Amino acid sequence: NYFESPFRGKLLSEQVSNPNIRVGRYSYYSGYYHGHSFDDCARYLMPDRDDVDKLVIGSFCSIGSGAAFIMAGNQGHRAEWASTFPFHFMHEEPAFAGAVNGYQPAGDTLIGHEVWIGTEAMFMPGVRVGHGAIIGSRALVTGDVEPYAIVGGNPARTIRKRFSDGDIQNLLEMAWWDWPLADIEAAMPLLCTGDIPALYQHWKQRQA
Amino acid sequence: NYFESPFRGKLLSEQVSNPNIRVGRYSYYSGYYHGHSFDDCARYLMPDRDDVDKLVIGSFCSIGSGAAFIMAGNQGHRAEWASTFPFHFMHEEPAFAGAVNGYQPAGDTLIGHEVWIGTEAMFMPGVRVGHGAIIGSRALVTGDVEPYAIVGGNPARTIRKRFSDGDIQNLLEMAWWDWPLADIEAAMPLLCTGDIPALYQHWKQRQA
Amino acid sequence: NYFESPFRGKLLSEQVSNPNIRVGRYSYYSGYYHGHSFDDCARYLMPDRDDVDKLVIGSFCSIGSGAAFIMAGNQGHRAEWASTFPFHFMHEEPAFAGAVNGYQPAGDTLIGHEVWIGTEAMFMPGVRVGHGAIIGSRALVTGDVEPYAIVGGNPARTIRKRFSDGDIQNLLEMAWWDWPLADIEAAMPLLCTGDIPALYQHWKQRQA
Repeated sequence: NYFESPFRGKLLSEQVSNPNIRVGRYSYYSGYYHGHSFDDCARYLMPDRDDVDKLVIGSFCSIGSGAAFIMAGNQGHRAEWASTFPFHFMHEEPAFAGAVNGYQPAGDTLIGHEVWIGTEAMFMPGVRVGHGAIIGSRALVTGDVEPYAIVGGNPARTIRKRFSDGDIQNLLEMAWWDWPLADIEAAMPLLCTGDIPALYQHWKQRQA
Repeated sequence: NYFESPFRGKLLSEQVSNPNIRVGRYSYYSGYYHGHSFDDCARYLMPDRDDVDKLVIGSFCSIGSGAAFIMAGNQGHRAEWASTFPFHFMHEEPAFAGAVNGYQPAGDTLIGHEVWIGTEAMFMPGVRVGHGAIIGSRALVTGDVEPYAIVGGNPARTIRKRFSDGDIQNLLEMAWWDWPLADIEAAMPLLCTGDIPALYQHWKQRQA
Repeated sequence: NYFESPFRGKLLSEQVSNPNIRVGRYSYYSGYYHGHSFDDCARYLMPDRDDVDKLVIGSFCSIGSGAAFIMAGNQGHRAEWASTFPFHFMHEEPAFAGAVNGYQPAGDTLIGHEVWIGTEAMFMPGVRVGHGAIIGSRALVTGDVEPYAIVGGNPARTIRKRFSDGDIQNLLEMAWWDWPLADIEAAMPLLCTGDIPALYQHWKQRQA
C-alpha cells in the first residue's frame, strides 16, 4: 500500500510519473483503499508517446480513492464500422493484416482547478470538468461538466451548481487558485465562508 | 485472501475489529472477490475516536463482496464555502494555518435487520437502511431506505417493496429477528414462505 | 499481474479454465488494471457442478478490464419469503436445520458474438446480450440486450442501435463471425467501413 492511512493522502506532484500527466499545485490524491499511487489512475496512458491524449489536472484538487481516468480514445474500436473488433491490433493473425487502424484520439482530458472528485468516480475519454465542479463518488462522467456544477450518477448529471450564476462569474474572474500564496493566506479567513461577494471585495481592494 | 471460497463467507462477529462497528448476530459478509475482511469495508472509520460516527449493522444481514460504507462525514470538505479544499488539514503549509475546520459529522450509518446488500453496493455517509430492505449490487445509496424496500441504481431508487403495506406492518410488529432462537427454529417452516399472515398467527399463538 | 501491459490483452481461449465457461474464437480480455485472468470474472461459478448455470461468450468479443458476470442465480436468497437469509446454507447452526433450499437457477448467461464490453461493466444473473451489442463501462446490465444495441448506465438502458433495422437484419443474416477465416480476410476491406449494404453484396456474391 502506497498509503499509510485512509486519512492521509499524498501530493500529485510527489507521485505522478507518467510524463503525459500534468498535475497542478496542492492537488492531492488519497488512495489507501486502492493502494496504488496516482499514476495507475490514468488508464491506458502511454508514458512513451508525445502523440497521445494527455490528462491535465488543475491546482487545489482533492481526489478520492480509486478514481479513474479512461484514456487512449476509442482504443481502435469503431462502433460505426461493421465490426467493433480491433483487427488492426491483432498482429499474430496474418489474416487480419489488411485491417485499417480504427483508432481515434479524443482530446486531452482536462480537470479544472478546485475539482473535488469522489472515490471511484470514473471519467470517460476527452471530458472536461470545469473549475469548482464537484464529482460525486461512483459518478460516471461521460461529458463536459460546468464550473461549480455538482454532478453524480451513472451517467453523471448535474444536480445543481454550488453558487449563484453571478457568484460563479465573480469567482471565475478573481481566480484565487492562481493567487500568489501570500494573498491566499491573506484572504484565508474569507475562503472559509460562502461570502463570494465579500471575497470579491477583499480581492478588488488588495488589487490596489 | 481472507476467504477460502466464493461460496463461503464469514460472520461479522468473527472478523469485525474496529470498535466503532457494531454488528449483530448471524449477519455475515462474503468478500472472496475483494479479499479483505469486513473491517476494510468501513471506509475512513477511526478505530481511535469515540467522537466519530459509527457503522451499525442489524442481525441476520447477508452482505455481498466489496460492499463499502463511506464514513467520516464530509471529511472536512464544505461545498458551500468558496473552496472545497481541506486547507485546515494541510498542516505542512504554514500559509494554511488560519484555516477553520470545515469538518462536519453526518450521523451514524444504520443498516437494519435482515438487510440484503448486493456486491459492491456503496453507501454514502449517514444513510439509514431499514429492516428487510434489499440493496441492489452496485447500488449507490445516497439517502434513507424504507423497511422492505428494493432499491438499486446510481443513484439508488426504490423499485418496489417486498410485501404489502399491511404485510410489512405485521412483520415490523413481530420482529422475528429479535426472537429467541428456539422460536426462530420453531417458526422456521413459515419463515421459508411468503405467508406473512400465516406467520403472524403462528406468532400471536406462541405468544400465549 | 497476469498481464504485462495495459495495452496488451490475452485470448479467452488461452486463459479460461472453469469448465462452465464456453468462450469463442478470437474473443479477448485485457485486465491489466484488475490483474486477474479471465476466470475470476465469472463470480460464484462452480467449476465442479454440471448442474449449474454457465457463462457463454460468443466469438470476436473485446472485453474490458475488471468486467464481472455475477452467477449462481439467487444464491439461495428468496426476496418473496419472509426472510432473505440463506438459513439452509448456514450449516453449523443446528436450529436452522429444517430450512428449505431457497436457491433457484437463472439460466445460462449468454454474450453474443462481437460484444464490446466496457471496463468494469457488471452483468446480473441470466442476462442475454445480443450480437454486436455494446456494453458501456460501469454499465450494470440487469436484463436482455438486443443485437447492435448500445447500452450504459446503472441500470443499463439502450441508448441507440449501431445500425438501421434493415442494416441489422442483413448483418444478422450473413453472420460474418461464423465465416471461414479466408472469407473474413477477403471481406476485410469492407469490415472496416459502415457500408453494411456493400458488405451484404460482397457476401451474396462470394456465396456463388
